[PDB]
Amino acid sequence: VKEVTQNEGTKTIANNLTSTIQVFTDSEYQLPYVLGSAHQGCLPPFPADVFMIPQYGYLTLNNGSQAVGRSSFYCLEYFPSQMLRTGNNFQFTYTFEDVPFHSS
Amino acid sequence: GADGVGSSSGNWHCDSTWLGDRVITTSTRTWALPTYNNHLYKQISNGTSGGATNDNTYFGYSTPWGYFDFNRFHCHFSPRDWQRLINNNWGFRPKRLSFKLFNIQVKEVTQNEGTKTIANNLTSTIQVFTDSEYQLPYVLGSAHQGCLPPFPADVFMIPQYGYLTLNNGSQAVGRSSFYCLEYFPSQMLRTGNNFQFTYTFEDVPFHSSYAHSQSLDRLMNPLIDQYLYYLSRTQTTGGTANTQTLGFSQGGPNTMANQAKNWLPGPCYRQQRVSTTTGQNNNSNFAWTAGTKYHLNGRNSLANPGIAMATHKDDEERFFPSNGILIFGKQNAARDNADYSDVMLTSEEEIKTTNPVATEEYGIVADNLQQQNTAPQIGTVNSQGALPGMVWQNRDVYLQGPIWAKIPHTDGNFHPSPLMGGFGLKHPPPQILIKNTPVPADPPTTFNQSKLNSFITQYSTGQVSVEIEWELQKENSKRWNPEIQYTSNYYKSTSVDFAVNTEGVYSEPRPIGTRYLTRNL
Amino acid sequence: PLMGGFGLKHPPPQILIKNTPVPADPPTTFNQSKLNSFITQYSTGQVSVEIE
Repeated sequence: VKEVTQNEGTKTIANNLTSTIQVFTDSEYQLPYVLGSAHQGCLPPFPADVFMIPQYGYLTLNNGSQAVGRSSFYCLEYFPSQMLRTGNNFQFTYTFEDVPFHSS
Repeated sequence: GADGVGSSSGNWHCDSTWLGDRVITTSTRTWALPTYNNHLYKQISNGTSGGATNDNTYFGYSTPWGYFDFNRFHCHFSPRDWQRLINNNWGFRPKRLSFKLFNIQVKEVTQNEGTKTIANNLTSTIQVFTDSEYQLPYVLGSAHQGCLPPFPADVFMIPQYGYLTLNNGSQAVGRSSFYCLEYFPSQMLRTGNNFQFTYTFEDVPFHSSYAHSQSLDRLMNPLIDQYLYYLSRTQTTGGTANTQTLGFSQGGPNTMANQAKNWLPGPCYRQQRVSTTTGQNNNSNFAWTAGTKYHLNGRNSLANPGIAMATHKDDEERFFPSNGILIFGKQNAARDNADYSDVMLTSEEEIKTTNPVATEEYGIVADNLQQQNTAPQIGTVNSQGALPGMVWQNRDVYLQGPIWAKIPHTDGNFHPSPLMGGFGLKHPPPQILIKNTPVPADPPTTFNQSKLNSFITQYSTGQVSVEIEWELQKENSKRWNPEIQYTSNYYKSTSVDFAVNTEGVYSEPRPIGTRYLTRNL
Repeated sequence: PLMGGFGLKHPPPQILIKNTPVPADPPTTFNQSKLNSFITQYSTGQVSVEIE
């Protein structure tokens, strides 16, 4: 985790050892599921590339540019998540449900 | 297991769990604690020497410390959760809470000419303690700003701790007490440490959330007459000259105002009435003069709100008592002289059944002693204390309102329920104090007795978690027709209610009372 | 799915990540408004995914 500052024209980047990041997975599917629309930003095909993580956003019911009564709002800080500093790691496992073979 | 600068102290938790009669609400926020008063205690005072009137004089101290205040409901409940609660349940009370403080960073900032720069200080500490013996002035429960934000994505600033003591004018008397907060055992934490404690509420009556489907005077059977009598006639009728005589009647369906009744409405201490329509109000400034005040120690104090009363009677909604209600501000409301459209008026109208209207008299009594010579006279009761056989309802709690208050420690009290609403507690949740440990700048090379006034500009941030277990009282009712519920508006809108706007500002459209479901008296 | 793939009732859970905000120097006098000033910050690391 690094912190960059701007002083006049100079740019400088230095480690921040005490900062954290927050990570969680929705295993109960309680959020709008935004994968599967073929958006850009997946992992690169070629392992030597460094990539940028995309921003999360979602859409809800609308009438014109306005919103209706059923429109829902989700606050992502409202889920239990794990906080990691530079000495921590995160992992989980998953098991697919039975699915028919893709016929090739 | 093993703590250090590389490991994280604790994990984020915001969740609500509904099991049976329990609901467990946990929350987490990010805070930032500045250095106050340059690490100094200070005597603060105000007196009539200036323009201040004798009523606003005070004497007290302002500490460098700072404290956590979670006392408001919306800290612990999302609006959706608040809706599950008030729609399905009669009452609730807290059981036990937990508190955690972790992931502490301490940073030091320096000024060199025009440049500002901020860098971690790994070795600095903070000091934390709780007063569990209640040996400090308990400053929570006055509804001060600075609680946790309603919306979890907000970072908030911890308020400064200070207290007031006995005064005469701007001066202090002999009984005035001074407390040094460094004089308590506290825990000192560096960036690899965390802090926690638990607490268990004492038995407290459920907060009643419901409206009465009946009214106090209508408990009678409409079909049947009473066997008791009342005095219905003092004089003959139909004659050209009528003479005094006595006659009696039984209360019945036709006249229900005359029937005997077992119970009386709650106490009444009158408020002045104000109309939301400006034109109807008198033209003058009566706010402070015509207000309803109580006089204590030669010092007039406005009574805000006062004891619980119905805001208005039927179709009076445009009227509200002067100071007798809670008034919450809308987002981005001005601090002073805010317009009517910038504030939100709560309404106690639900309790009309049990309690008298705030702006009207309690009743009528006999002033004089009648005779054949002299006519009887009547008089009005503006203020009425407690009488045997009174029943009343407390004031409603709101999603923005305070949860509890500390019952003062005194010889005696009467129904000790805080007027602002909440749970009165002999032993409230202990208040938590926190401070940056001062780090001196370079001392001189030659010894000097005077204390060191130079310090390193410094502040700290971190996480805080609070978890409260609530007990519920299930709603068991045979009512046939549908209840009134709280519901969001179905019609379209520019922006969603209880959600961020284009600019990212979170806002609350209206206050939300707790009384929807109904019961019989 | 029309784009091709495996339809799933319970797909792999989606994973969310964020930098924890670190405030800049707060004022010395208390103010209720939320803190809008932060330290410009970003994080990097490694990620591994393994499918059987």
